[PDB]
Amino acid sequence: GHMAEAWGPEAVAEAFRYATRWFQVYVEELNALNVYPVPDGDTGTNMLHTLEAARRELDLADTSRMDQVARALAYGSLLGARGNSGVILSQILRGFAEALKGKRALDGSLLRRALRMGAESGYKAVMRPVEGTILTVARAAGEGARGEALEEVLETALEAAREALERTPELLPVLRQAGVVDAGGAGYVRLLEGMRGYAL
Ligand SMILES: Nc1ncnc2c1ncn2[C@@H]1O[C@H](COP(=O)(O)OP(=O)(O)O)[C@@H](O)[C@H]1O
Ligand SMILES: [Mg+2]
Ligand SMILES: [Mg+2]
Repeated sequence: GHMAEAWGPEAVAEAFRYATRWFQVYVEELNALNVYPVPDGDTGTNMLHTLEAARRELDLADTSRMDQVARALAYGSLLGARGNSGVILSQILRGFAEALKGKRALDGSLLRRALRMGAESGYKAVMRPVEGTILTVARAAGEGARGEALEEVLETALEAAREALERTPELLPVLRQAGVVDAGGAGYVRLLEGMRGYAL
């Protein structure tokens, strides 16, 4: 039977495929926001290449098993990771995959755990983390994910992420001086937005 408020392994794979297709519209905007640590206009391109490599790996895997979906997500994202945002994103996805290992379906409760473990894995991966960044936005999303149904969890996680994103120039002066929010954190918002679109 269908679980209504839970994704099977095939649906989890489709969610990330959907989110990848969603992401491409926002690439040019993310590039133009990129001021930290250097303004070289590539955050959107870097994050998209990371996502696209995860999708290529999922297409080669047996997405009927949750442990194979998790393996493809971590392994693909690492190889395709580009730049600081891509490396961090790949390690966020590795923590997300870790929460999926040993589980048969992704429900609201596991999605909270996955978002929280993703943020911690991304934080541990950076040698010297800085706040006002993708790390701050990813952590807020996991902390603010509430509810039992997927849709409520994604909605509350997204709202907490958008709220943290607006506060990034308050924490990082280079963002305030340039009048932008963090490009990496904005990319993570767009990724959560795509996931909500799949679940809606
Ligand atoms: N030390 C750090 N701590 C937290 N986040 C970081 C750090 N360094 C970079 N980032 C994230 O990476 C984003 C920049 O991504 P990107 O442009 O791909 O990096 P690069 O400088 O390699 O081009 C920033 O907006 C920030 O969110
Ligand atoms: Mg850059
Ligand atoms: Mg660069």
